[PDB]
Amino acid sequence: SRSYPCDEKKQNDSVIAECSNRRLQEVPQTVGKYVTELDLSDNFITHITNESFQGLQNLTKINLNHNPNNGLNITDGAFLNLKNLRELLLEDNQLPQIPSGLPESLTELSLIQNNIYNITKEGISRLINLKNLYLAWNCYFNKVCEKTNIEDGVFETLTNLELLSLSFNSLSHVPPKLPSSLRKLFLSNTQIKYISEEDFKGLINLTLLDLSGNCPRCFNAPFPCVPCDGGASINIDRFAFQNLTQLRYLNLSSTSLRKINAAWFKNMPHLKVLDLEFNYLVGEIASGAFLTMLPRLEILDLSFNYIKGSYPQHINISRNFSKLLSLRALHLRGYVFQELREDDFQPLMQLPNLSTINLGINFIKQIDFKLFQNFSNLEIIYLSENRISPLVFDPHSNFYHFTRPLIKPQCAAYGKALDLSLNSIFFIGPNQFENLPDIACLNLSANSNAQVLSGTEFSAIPHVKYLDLTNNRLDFDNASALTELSDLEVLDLSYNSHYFRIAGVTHHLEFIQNFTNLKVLNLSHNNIYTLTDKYNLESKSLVELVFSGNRLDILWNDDDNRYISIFKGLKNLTRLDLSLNRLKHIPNEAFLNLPASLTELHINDNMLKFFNWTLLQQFPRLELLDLRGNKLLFLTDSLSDFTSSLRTLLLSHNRISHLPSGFVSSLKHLDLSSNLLKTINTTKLSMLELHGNPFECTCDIGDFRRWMDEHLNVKIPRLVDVICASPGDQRGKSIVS
Amino acid sequence: FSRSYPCDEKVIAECSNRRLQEVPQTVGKYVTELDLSDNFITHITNESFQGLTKINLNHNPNGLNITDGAFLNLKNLRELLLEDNQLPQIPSGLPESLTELSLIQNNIYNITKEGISRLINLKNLYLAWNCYFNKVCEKTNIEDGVFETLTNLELLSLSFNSLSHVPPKLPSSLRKLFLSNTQIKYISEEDFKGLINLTLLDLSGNCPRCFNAPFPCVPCDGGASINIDRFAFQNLTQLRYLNLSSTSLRKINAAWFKNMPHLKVLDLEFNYLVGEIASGAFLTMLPRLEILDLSFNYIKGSYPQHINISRNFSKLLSLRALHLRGYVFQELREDDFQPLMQLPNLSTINLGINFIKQIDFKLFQNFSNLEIIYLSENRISPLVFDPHSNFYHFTRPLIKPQCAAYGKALDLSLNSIFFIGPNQFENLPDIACLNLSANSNAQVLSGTEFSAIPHVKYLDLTNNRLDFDNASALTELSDLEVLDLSYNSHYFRIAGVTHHLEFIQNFTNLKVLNLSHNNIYTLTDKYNLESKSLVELVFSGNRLDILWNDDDNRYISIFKGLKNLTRLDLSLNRLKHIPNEAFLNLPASLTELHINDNMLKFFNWTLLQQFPRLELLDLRGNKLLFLTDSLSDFTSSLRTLLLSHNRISHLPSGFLSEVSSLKHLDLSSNLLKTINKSALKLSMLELHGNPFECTCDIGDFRRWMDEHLNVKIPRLVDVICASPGDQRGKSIVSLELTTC
Ligand SMILES: *[C@@H]1O[C@H](CO)[C@@H](O[C@@H]2O[C@H](CO)[C@@H](O[C@@H]3O[C@H](CO[C@H]4O[C@H](CO)[C@@H](O)[C@H](O)[C@@H]4O)[C@@H](O)[C@H](O[C@H]4O[C@H](CO)[C@@H](O)[C@H](O)[C@@H]4O[C@H]4O[C@H](CO)[C@@H](O)[C@H](O)[C@@H]4O)[C@@H]3O)[C@H](O)[C@H]2NC(C)=O)[C@H](O)[C@H]1NC(C)=O
Ligand SMILES: *[C@@H]1O[C@H](CO)[C@@H](O[C@@H]2O[C@H](CO)[C@@H](O[C@@H]3O[C@H](CO[C@H]4O[C@H](CO)[C@@H](O)[C@H](O)[C@@H]4O)[C@@H](O)[C@H](O[C@H]4O[C@H](CO)[C@@H](O)[C@H](O)[C@@H]4O[C@H]4O[C@H](CO)[C@@H](O)[C@H](O)[C@@H]4O)[C@@H]3O)[C@H](O)[C@H]2NC(C)=O)[C@H](O)[C@H]1NC(C)=O
Ligand SMILES: *[C@@H]1O[C@H](CO)[C@@H](O[C@@H]2O[C@H](CO)[C@@H](O[C@@H]3O[C@H](CO[C@H]4O[C@H](CO)[C@@H](O)[C@H](O)[C@@H]4O)[C@@H](O)[C@H](O[C@H]4O[C@H](CO)[C@@H](O)[C@H](O)[C@@H]4O)[C@@H]3O)[C@H](O)[C@H]2NC(C)=O)[C@H](O)[C@H]1NC(C)=O
Ligand SMILES: *[C@@H]1O[C@H](CO)[C@@H](O[C@@H]2O[C@H](CO)[C@@H](O[C@@H]3O[C@H](CO[C@H]4O[C@H](CO)[C@@H](O)[C@H](O)[C@@H]4O)[C@@H](O)[C@H](O[C@H]4O[C@H](CO)[C@@H](O)[C@H](O)[C@@H]4O)[C@@H]3O)[C@H](O)[C@H]2NC(C)=O)[C@H](O)[C@H]1NC(C)=O
Ligand SMILES: *[C@@H]1O[C@H](CO)[C@@H](O[C@@H]2O[C@H](CO)[C@@H](O[C@@H]3O[C@H](CO)[C@@H](O)[C@H](O)[C@@H]3O)[C@H](O)[C@H]2NC(C)=O)[C@H](O)[C@H]1NC(C)=O
Ligand SMILES: *[C@@H]1O[C@H](CO)[C@@H](O[C@@H]2O[C@H](CO)[C@@H](O[C@@H]3O[C@H](CO)[C@@H](O)[C@H](O)[C@@H]3O)[C@H](O)[C@H]2NC(C)=O)[C@H](O)[C@H]1NC(C)=O
Ligand SMILES: N#Cc1ccc(N2C[C@H](N)C[C@H](C(F)(F)F)C2)c2cccnc12
Ligand SMILES: N#Cc1ccc(N2C[C@H](N)C[C@H](C(F)(F)F)C2)c2cccnc12
Ligand SMILES: *[C@@H]1O[C@H](CO)[C@@H](O)[C@H](O)[C@H]1NC(C)=O
Ligand SMILES: *[C@@H]1O[C@H](CO)[C@@H](O)[C@H](O)[C@H]1NC(C)=O
Ligand SMILES: *[C@@H]1O[C@H](CO)[C@@H](O)[C@H](O)[C@H]1NC(C)=O
Ligand SMILES: *[C@@H]1O[C@H](CO)[C@@H](O)[C@H](O)[C@H]1NC(C)=O
Ligand SMILES: *[C@@H]1O[C@H](CO)[C@@H](O)[C@H](O)[C@H]1NC(C)=O
Ligand SMILES: *[C@@H]1O[C@H](CO)[C@@H](O)[C@H](O)[C@H]1NC(C)=O
Ligand SMILES: *[C@@H]1O[C@H](CO)[C@@H](O)[C@H](O)[C@H]1NC(C)=O
Ligand SMILES: *[C@@H]1O[C@H](CO)[C@@H](O)[C@H](O)[C@H]1NC(C)=O
Ligand SMILES: *[C@@H]1O[C@H](CO)[C@@H](O)[C@H](O)[C@H]1NC(C)=O
Repeated sequence: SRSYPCDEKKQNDSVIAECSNRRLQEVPQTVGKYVTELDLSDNFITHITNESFQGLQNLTKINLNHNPNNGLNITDGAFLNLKNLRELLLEDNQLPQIPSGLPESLTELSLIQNNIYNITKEGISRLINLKNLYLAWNCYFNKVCEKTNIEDGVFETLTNLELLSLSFNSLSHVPPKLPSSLRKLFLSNTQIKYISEEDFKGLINLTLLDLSGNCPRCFNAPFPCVPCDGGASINIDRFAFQNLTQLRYLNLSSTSLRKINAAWFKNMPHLKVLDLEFNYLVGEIASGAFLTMLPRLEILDLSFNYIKGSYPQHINISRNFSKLLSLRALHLRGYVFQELREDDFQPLMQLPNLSTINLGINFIKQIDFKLFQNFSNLEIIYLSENRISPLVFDPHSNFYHFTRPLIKPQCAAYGKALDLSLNSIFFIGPNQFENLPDIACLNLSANSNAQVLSGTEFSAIPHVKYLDLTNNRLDFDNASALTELSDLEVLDLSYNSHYFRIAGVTHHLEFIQNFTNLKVLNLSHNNIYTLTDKYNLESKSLVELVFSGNRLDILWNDDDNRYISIFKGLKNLTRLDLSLNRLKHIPNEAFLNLPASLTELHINDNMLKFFNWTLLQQFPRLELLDLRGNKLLFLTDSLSDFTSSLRTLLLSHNRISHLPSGFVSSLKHLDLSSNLLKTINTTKLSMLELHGNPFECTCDIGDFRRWMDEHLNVKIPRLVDVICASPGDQRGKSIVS
Repeated sequence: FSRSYPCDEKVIAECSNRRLQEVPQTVGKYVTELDLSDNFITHITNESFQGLTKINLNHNPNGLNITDGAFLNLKNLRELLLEDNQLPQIPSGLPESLTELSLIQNNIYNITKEGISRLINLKNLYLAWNCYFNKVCEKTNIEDGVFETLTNLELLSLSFNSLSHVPPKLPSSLRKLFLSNTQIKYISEEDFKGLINLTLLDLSGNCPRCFNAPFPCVPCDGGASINIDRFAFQNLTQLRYLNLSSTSLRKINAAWFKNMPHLKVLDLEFNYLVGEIASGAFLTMLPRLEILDLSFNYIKGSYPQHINISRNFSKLLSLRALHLRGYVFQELREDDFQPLMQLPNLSTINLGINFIKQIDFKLFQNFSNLEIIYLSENRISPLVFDPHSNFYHFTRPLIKPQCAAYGKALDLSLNSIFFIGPNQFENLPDIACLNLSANSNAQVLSGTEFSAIPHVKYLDLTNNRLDFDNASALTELSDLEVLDLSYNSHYFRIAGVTHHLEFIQNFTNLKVLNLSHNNIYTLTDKYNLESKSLVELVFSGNRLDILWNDDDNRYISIFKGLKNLTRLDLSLNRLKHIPNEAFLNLPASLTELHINDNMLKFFNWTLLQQFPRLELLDLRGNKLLFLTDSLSDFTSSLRTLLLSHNRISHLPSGFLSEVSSLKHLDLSSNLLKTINKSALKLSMLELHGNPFECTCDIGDFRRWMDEHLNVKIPRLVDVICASPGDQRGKSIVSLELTTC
């Protein structure tokens, strides 16, 4: 049978029910008995009783987050009948207290983003099987919340607990009687001003300790904060981390630290990640005794440690940075200094495993680029948001660290990456890339660069494979533009316009024919409406062309039909994006001249009023045709006469009111959602999208309903959104039942 | 005594953008000027205007067929505008009375005597943009001596036409000769010999600097400059304006100015004159020059340390404005600008888009009477289309006049001032207007940053990341009158962004405050804004929906403390409804209240009683359904009520006949099917965009429109019938009420 209202899926030897965002006012009683994991998040469920999951005895995981989208009423012992429930997520439910009578079988419990101010034995201590306990964000920057009360010895009985998260709660003191089984202790933003010798003594298995946001550096803080009296730092006793021999992660970000006691690391020889951002450590970076205590540190973050009102000429890096033998990544954003000299970075040049140097947001005016060559194995050189000139919310997130890749993985995958985006490189200077290592990935985005590309600018780094030139004012009309980058595979020219042309802008794309290895070209939002001498693009290697945000309506509306074969020369194109080109219709001869090698064609978000389906005959390899967001009214009744390869047909957000007698053995995905269908009058179809249509739920919908029951292989997603528009009697209800 | 259709009568007849397919025959006989531009008019015949001194037919049809002698019957026609009509030739038989003729943007390639010579009364002749960078156009042929007979011609515009040579036999009556982008590579001694009354000569875009050009261009062979003979401007003794922009000039012959002692404006933008700026012999020939523009004269590939300015710049005694954008250099030293410090009338220095990293700001004090210091788009760090336009000159005010009106103006917008350095404003003159917009400035304002220039009256801090939560922020600027904090957000706050606006109570002279797009949804200690002087508050783009939706009603008197306010902008605050007590707590001193572009489903009209000075209520772009029937019971001051883009379907009985103060009523783009007999000093009524039901029910309103001709109803062609189907697509006025 077809599941409702949930989307049941087979996951790793289990059956899962995706039942989120369905507007459900209560727990559905139509859930499969075989289902073991239930996701009911983002609904209007208001009550959970003993008879809420009565027919679902085999459940191991329940997610009730963000319910109801004025709190969630849960009865005492509502979950007690679920003898195999191991993971219960009750986040953002406005709970006033921890639910009474929770099953002892629980190994993972989350109560994040509630109004729980009393952590009691009555609700926690009976759960001896708990391994992960999340109680963060209960008493944070909000009213009614004064202090979180943690009953003495509540966690003492949880001898299997490996993760305890008490972050964003007014604690003021590290809770006593914590179980020695602990591995991760999260105490961020807990108002803990002092850490004593007895606070973590028993935690000999602790691998992660998060103490960030306690005594925050408030002008820099990501959250509304009150600093410790007199702007004081966190007070950590000399022997606080004395028996934390297994520590791998220590987060001390935004703790107003001015001095770092080197004795804190004497017993952690395995510390791998140390987060020291948002502190006052400019002096400690210059003469850090602690640097000699971290031989196994791989990630060091000393970002946003700038001195308020200061813009020093140089960065002072202690020579003891050379004792960080295991270092893989150094993050030094927001130090804010004017010049980087070759000698300032001498301590780092001996680190054999140093692959990332993060110097973003430093406002560096001058860098001696020859210094980068003197590095063992640099892979990422991140210099975004500096001032180099032409050389002639989610509560489960990391709030202090930039976790996303600094450079796009697709770029970095080619080799040594140099990110010089958002700097003052308004033209490419004659010596711009002098003394640079073998750069394979280069970002020069958003530099206000209005260079006239001639074929000499990138000769100093000729092995660039991926070049990002987006959000600039480049002139590439010379047919020799970028030809010095003979190995170029990816070229991003998005959001580009001539700096001075006001009345007429005529593009010359002859340079593209010079590349023997160019595979991806993005000319999006270049506002291209006329071509110069060569009116038609040519390439033997080009695989993908992104032409969105251009004026193909103007080009293909030419009185002389000059742009009738504009992309015919791209003999190996498999992907073409023609979205956002204001197209009302594509001329039959202009469509027939698209490359026959195409497999994915996107003409979405245009204004197409007509589409000659017959022309699909000239494209035997076309598997995806995307026509969403147009104004099409007719569908061909002879689709199998025009295609035998089409697998996906995307047609949502169009004006289709009639499905013709015929709806193609190749077609697997048919998207007809958000159209104007009132009714639907052996296939190999695996998905049919129909939500958003004005279905008329009279006896006429019965034939289609019978079709839905015979073909259970055809997955119809979002059945709660396949709704009756008429009659008034059925309006709002789903076409099912 | 009758309502004009399809035109709006003033005696001018505004008849533009009306979708007219032919010249209306319902134009008043008294009308002397007719504007028919931006219409679908395709034909103009002898019987077109049979039943005028000025006619505008521009942009028709959105080519234009005009018959020979179609305008000959108009014996008093003195101005005919035929721009952008796809005309293949100059219309035959034009009236001899013409004093102003414009034929721009057509396809006229032959300038003949048959069409021009007989119009001896011409004073202004525009033939620009006929043979420009478009096809079929080869070269404009100008018949020998066509302009010779036009002995009254004072302006001749031949710009954007393939001329290749200056036309011979031009009348000595000429005053302005526009020859921009005409493909004239050489100017000889005999070209402008007879033009002894010439006051303006535009030769820009002839041999253009193509990398910098605003138009697709081909440069002169070998990148050569315009060749101007030593004695080309020999008898041009009256020249005031000379435009030589984008002419690829490398050298300037000083002999060109020997006979023009009255030259006032000289445009040399977009040339190769870095060397001439350093040692210009021509600088000694311009004692009456007021405006000099030497912009975008940078050397390709170059970023010099300093700007080399010739000492002969001190010989420009009448200089008022110097424009030096796009020179592109690194440091401005006090000594590089020494030649300019003696110029007694030099009030504007334009150094925008120069990428200057360091400026010795003490140099500005050594100037006699500077009032505009424009340094936008530089690199200063924290110190610890229209064819009738000027394509090469920045004509708009450098600094907003509202700012500059206060005193010496300093524009440091779009620079690298990411924080206000301790010495940021040291050695600066008495600055009264300061722009620090778009600097990515995330300074924590404490009350010490602007102490070196304490007499700032207008401060633009928009598009920054400022922190003004300290109650002492900007209080050192005790004379501050205007403060623009638009588009501002904390650089680091991610989860919660609480504002503290206590700093506003410290100002005794603050009049205008713009907090638009600050996304304000909560206040810290002071839940109320207070000021004795504040007169205008712009609060658009904030979260008054969150503030006025407070469970504890903390923000119920949020603006009550602004005792002197007369203008309040609450647009774009996502408001579904304003609590009665929150509305009653707005200052009673209001005269203009804007709650437009919100989502208002309800408005309590009764509350308008607490605002005896309210003259403008702007409620456009909301979702209101009801209007009170007792508007005169709640107000007597209201003059303008804007209700367009709402869901109003019924106009209540005695809405208009009660409000004697109401002068402008905007009810356009609503859901009105009819205007009842029962709902019938108003000077304007907007009604276009409504689904009017054109049955005999619309007849009462139509009679009302005929009785009150003083009530101007604009866009009558857009006040259209929605029903029934027969009457659909027709204007409510274009109906035959005789059936009723
Ligand atoms: C102070 O500094 C410390 C570091 O010293 C830092 O600790 C780190 O905190 C973050 C955030 O709380 C932790 O990140 C989470 O880690 C879990 C577990 O990761 C491991 O296990 C999984 C398998 O279970 C592996 O795949 C993974 O590689 C790891 O080995 C992740 O499961 C979390 O991911 C979820 O959230 C992300 C967004 O935040 C999503 O991108 C992601 O898809 C995950 O979503 C989940 O829910 C979705 C439904 O909403 C569902 O669709 C998904 O499929 C999925 O189930 C997340 O990465 C990190 O582990 C901590 N570090 C250590 C070593 O423990 C502190 O945060 C920092 N303090 C502050 C205040 O900044
Ligand atoms: C100019 O034009 C270029 C060319 O189009 C463009 O670059 C390309 O951008 C697209 C994204 O817009 C990139 O495609 C994405 O790539 C990531 C990562 O790549 C993986 O590739 C292989 C797998 O083949 C891995 O081995 C490798 O390690 C990388 O991880 C993919 O993760 C993306 O997939 C998701 O989105 C697809 C739709 O875009 C889905 O079809 C797919 O199923 C994925 O879904 C994921 O996200 C869902 C939420 O959205 C989530 O629910 C799912 O569970 C799942 O996680 C995607 O394929 C492409 O690689 C870029 N190409 C190059 C050469 O860089 C530029 O961005 C453009 N520039 C501008 C300024 O516009
Ligand atoms: C080369 O350099 C020369 C200067 O040496 C430039 O010449 C100027 O060109 C512009 C544009 O063609 C001229 O501007 C127009 O002037 C008209 C007359 O202005 C005077 O008279 C009116 C009253 O009739 C006064 O109000 C006004 O203050 C002046 O004293 C205006 O009527 C024009 O207005 C039009 O535009 C405005 C908006 O800007 C609209 O509001 C109007 O309704 C109307 O549409 C316009 O301002 C200018 O006068 C020329 N200078 C001289 C001294 O003649 C060349 O343009 C330049 N060449 C190139 C290619 O850049
Ligand atoms: C933050 O908020 C402030 C305050 O609202 C904004 O500054 C005001 O901006 C408006 C425009 O949005 C300015 O008003 C305009 O002034 C123009 C020039 O001022 C003339 O004033 C008198 C006439 O009373 C003249 O004597 C004088 O010589 C000036 O020429 C007017 O030309 C404008 O009028 C036109 O528009 C209005 C409607 O806006 C029509 O009623 C008119 O008929 C006409 O068509 C207009 O009045 C205002 O002066 C600015 N105030 C200050 C203090 O600068 C900021 O722009 C805003 N910032 C951001 C980023 O949004
Ligand atoms: C070259 O440098 C530019 C500029 O730094 C890079 O642009 C940035 O790209 C990332 C990812 O494409 C964008 O991040 C996005 O941020 C939002 C909001 O935080 C988040 O919701 C998204 O999921 C995403 O992570 C970022 O906005 C964008 N910045 C700008 C100014 O455009 C570009 O990616 C770099 N290119 C290469 C080849 O690395
Ligand atoms: C302070 O400096 C900023 C940045 O230069 C000024 O902003 C600029 O202001 C002008 C006028 O308000 C904007 O001009 C507009 O340009 C368009 C397109 O050319 C035109 O169609 C409009 O009619 C208008 O003239 C300009 O875009 C804007 N620039 C930015 C980046 O915002 C600001 O005006 C200065 N403030 C003071 C007090 O002078
Ligand atoms: N007082 C003060 C300062 C305010 C803001 C600053 N910067 C703002 C930039 N937008 C981002 C920069 C970051 F975040 F990268 F450090 C900080 C300062 C930098 C160095 C010294 N003082 C200040
Ligand atoms: N080759 C080359 C150059 C290209 C672009 C430049 N700049 C682009 C800026 N975006 C605006 C700057 C302007 F227009 F202000 F001068 C010119 C150069 C400036 C100085 C020297 N060479 C070049
Ligand atoms: C919760 O549900 C119970 C019944 O199960 C009811 O008596 C009670 O009033 C509800 N409300 C709250 C706030 O507990
Ligand atoms: C460097 O990294 C490699 C693996 O990436 C590892 O085997 C080696 O031991 C590391 N060296 C140091 C000194 O940490
Ligand atoms: C293209 O660049 C080269 C190198 O600067 C130059 O020789 C060539 O003339 C340029 N092409 C054009 C059309 O200017
Ligand atoms: C040609 O197309 C194929 C298929 O997308 C691709 O693998 C190949 O790299 C393209 N170009 C060349 C020259 O190999
Ligand atoms: C589709 O294009 C073909 C040309 O290949 C033409 O014969 C046919 O009539 C077109 N169909 C429509 C509906 O225009
Ligand atoms: C300076 O300007 C005033 C009027 O603004 C004028 O009277 C005076 O003659 C000018 N001085 C020079 C040297 O041009
Ligand atoms: C405001 O700024 C002054 C000057 O820096 C400082 O003394 C004062 O304490 C600041 N106020 C707050 C609330 O921090
Ligand atoms: C109130 O505003 C008016 C502006 O017209 C001004 O004259 C008056 O002085 C202001 N009152 C105070 C106390 O600033
Ligand atoms: C308008 O507000 C007044 C309070 O001053 C209240 O008495 C009246 O009922 C309100 N009208 C409506 C329709 O809510």
